[PDB]
Amino acid sequence: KKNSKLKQDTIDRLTTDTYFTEKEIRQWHKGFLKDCPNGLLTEQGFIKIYKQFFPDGDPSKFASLVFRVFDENNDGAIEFEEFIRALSITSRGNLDEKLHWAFRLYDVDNDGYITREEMYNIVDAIYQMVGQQPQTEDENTPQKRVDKIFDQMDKNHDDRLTLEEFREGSKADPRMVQALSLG
Ligand SMILES: O=C(CN1CCCCC1)NN1c2ccccc2Sc2ccccc21
Ligand SMILES: [Ca+2]
Ligand SMILES: [Ca+2]
Ligand SMILES: [Ca+2]
Repeated sequence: KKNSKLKQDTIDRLTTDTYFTEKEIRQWHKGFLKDCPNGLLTEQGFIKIYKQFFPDGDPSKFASLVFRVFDENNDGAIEFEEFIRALSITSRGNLDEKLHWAFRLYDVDNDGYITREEMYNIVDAIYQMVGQQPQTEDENTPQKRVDKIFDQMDKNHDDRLTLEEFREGSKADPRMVQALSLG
């Protein structure tokens, strides 16, 4: 296809932008096409991949949130180049890069701020995936513990987190990014 072949121009950009060698990129492409012969990974295809890893819960919500960050050009598919860029950051990136990636995940509406509600959303999604837990203390729910973490990161108390607040906030309390395995 136009999307099934790995073109040199794609490799050039990927070796410029990522932590992968040309050899690794070519190897990854073989694996990408095995899982995705069309060269394009759909949202539901992405969800199915997560269901293989968390058969107990429902990883649908979390996978959809992650999908949007992989799909950086917002055309509704993950192409190989997008897959590799995201893999590079999340598996080989430095702390600042990983934190920025996590910020993009939490900023669901891409308005440049994380709200409490956005943070609730991701946390809920994670619990749906790995297993929800009953709380008998209304003062000690996930939302309330998140509120405390949020409040501590929200340095000017405007009820929203900038990238700088989240990134610096997470270096002192890495729990929101460790929750994505990015700390
Ligand atoms: O590990 C990531 C990126 N994750 C890390 C933290 C959660 C949010 C971003 N990619 N990924 C991944 C990780 C876990 C489950 C499914 C996937 S699909 C996939 C297919 C081939 C190689 C890597 C990946
Ligand atoms: Ca895309
Ligand atoms: Ca937002
Ligand atoms: Ca703020």
